[PDB]
Amino acid sequence: RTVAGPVGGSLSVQCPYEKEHRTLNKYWCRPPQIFLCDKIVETKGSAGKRNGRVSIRDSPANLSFTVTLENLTEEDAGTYWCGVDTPWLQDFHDPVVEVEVSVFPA
Amino acid sequence: RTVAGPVGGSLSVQCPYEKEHRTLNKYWCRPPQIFLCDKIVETKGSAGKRNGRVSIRDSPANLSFTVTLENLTEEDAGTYWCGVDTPWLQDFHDPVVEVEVSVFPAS
Amino acid sequence: SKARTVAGPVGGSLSVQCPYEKEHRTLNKYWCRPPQIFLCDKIVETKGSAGKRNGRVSIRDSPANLSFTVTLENLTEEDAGTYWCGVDTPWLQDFHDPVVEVEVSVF
Repeated sequence: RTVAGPVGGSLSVQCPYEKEHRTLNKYWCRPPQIFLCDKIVETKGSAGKRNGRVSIRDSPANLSFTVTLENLTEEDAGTYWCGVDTPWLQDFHDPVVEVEVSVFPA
Repeated sequence: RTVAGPVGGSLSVQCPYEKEHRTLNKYWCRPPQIFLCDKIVETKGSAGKRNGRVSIRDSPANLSFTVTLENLTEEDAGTYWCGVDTPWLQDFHDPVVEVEVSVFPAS
Repeated sequence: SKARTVAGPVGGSLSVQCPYEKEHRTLNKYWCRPPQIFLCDKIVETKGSAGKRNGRVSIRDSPANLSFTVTLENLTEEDAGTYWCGVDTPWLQDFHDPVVEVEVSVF
């Protein structure tokens, strides 16, 4: 998926998932070179739900979660994964929506 | 996931998988390293279902398979992979569930 | 594991429900205060030497519904506290993460 916002602006991405995933850890990360991606925020694991300009909120009742990036900078752009964390060692084998972030001039 | 048992005792470990994997070879292997992980037991592969004190049994109805260790020894402890042998290209290799096996004193 | 609080009145028959997943279906299901060291003292269990019924405690597995139930009769203040809705391999004493960590509160 592709999403775009202006520098200084904000963006949110909604990522859907299936009913059995309601209670699983939900996360946001860049695609890794190792099995585990470096989770920027997550709903249940140790990254925390908020880290600086990035936050994550799960809405099981709608079968989706939303990642929000505040005060965008050019560095925020790029490929990300929004994932639901399943038993697999590698996050690649989770249900993942790939999200491509663009950041344009304000 | 960690499963543990006493020296001389037994344990079994469950390894979940996806519906797509029901018909695939399942395995149990040590070291957790791609290519170097040697399959101790497999459900279809030539390692066989039982290799000494270890066996494997698949239950596609519960989307998991179970590895059993008997007569545990200290050397049985370590990190293992429960693996699904997927016959297609994967950028991060076969899907695996990582299991820490621990052995505690025999009571 | 998952966390559940189960509350009921003193002298009541308290019904603790412990859901689980498909991988746990065939496992022994148990009730116990969490382990002092490695393993807990199984109060009741569905597939073990402990028995499904002992004193005011009894257990019933409902694998079709991916849940088991522990019933506490004649609930007292001393019953409050932390417990494991535990799982292990039938007829043996191995360590698995419990499926539910239960807090019993008595009012």
